[PDB]
Amino acid sequence: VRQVSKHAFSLKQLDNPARIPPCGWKCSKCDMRENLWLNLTDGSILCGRRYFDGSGGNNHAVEHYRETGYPLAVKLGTITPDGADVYSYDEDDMVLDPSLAEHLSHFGIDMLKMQKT
Ligand SMILES: CC(C)(C)c1ccc(C(=O)CCC(=O)O)cc1
Ligand SMILES: [Zn+2]
Repeated sequence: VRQVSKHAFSLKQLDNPARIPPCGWKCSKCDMRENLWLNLTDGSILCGRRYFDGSGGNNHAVEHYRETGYPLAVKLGTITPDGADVYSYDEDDMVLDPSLAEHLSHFGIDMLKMQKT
C-alpha cells in the first residue's frame, strides 16, 4: 500500500501563475516530453531521472529537489479524476497526497480536465 506522505498536509506552496496545459508538457529546461514531474511546491515541470542505459530523462526534477528541498512531485499524464502518481524525494517512495486536488488547483489545475498518457 502507498502511504500518506508526511508532507501532504503541511506542504507550503508558492504562488506560480503560469498556465499548465492538460496535455503536451515539456521539461522547462530540455526537450524531454516523457517522465515529467510537477513539483507541488513551486509548479516546476522538469524531467525524470536518467535510466542506466542513458535513456529516460535528464535528471532535471531530481536536481531541482537537491537544490531546493521541495519534496513532492506528481507525474504528468498520470493525473485522473481518481488521483495520480505522487513521488516523495524526501521519503524516497510513491506516496499518497490526500490534499492532491487542492495542491493542483493551487496552480489552476482541474483534475477532471488532465489527459492520461
Ligand atoms: C519508488 C520508486 C518506484 C522506486 C521510484 C519512482 C520514481 C522515482 C523518482 O525519482 C521520480 C522523479 C524523478 O525521476 O526525478 C524514484 C523511485
Ligand atoms: Zn529536462
